[PDB]
Amino acid sequence: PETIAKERASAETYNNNLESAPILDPWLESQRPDTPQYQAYLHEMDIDPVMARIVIPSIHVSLPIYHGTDSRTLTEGVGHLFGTSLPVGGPSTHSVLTGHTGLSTATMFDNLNQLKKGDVFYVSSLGQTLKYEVNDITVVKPEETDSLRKVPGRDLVTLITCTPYGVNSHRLLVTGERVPM
Ligand SMILES: [Ca+2]
Ligand SMILES: [Ca+2]
Repeated sequence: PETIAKERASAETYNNNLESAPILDPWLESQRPDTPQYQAYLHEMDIDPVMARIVIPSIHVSLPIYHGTDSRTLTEGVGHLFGTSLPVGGPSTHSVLTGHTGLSTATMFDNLNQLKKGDVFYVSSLGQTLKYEVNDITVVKPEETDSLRKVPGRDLVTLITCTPYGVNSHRLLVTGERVPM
């Protein structure tokens, strides 16, 4: 501090050099990938072991966010989807945050299905709190991934979980859009 300013500018550079690609379901793969790009990614937002924090007050979710969506990570908190924008907000960014439903030994994102449009969440990281407002809710098949892609000149975050409870045949996608306070 403020070396947290360097970390943020690098994060924003990351988002801006981020190249559109296929984003696979978070639950397809259970292991950490092993690639040079993934290692490069591990270096972003790495001051603390927690990448960021999310609070969805109206469903009492207050959780840490970590790099990746391997099975160990999602047992520990909200996992961030490698391939999507880092959660530092800003333009032409779409950050995808992943959380279990049904783990039982931890609630995680069980109650994502109580959210509706106009509901609010906040993503804090690198000294800065981002307010998002929910403006799209949508159930979907695991392979149906198109809606996790960058939407240009928009600042979006999607919370994704499995649904329905105990069956996980689909995915629930709650998308919020950046709102200034
Ligand atoms: Ca760094
Ligand atoms: Ca995964």
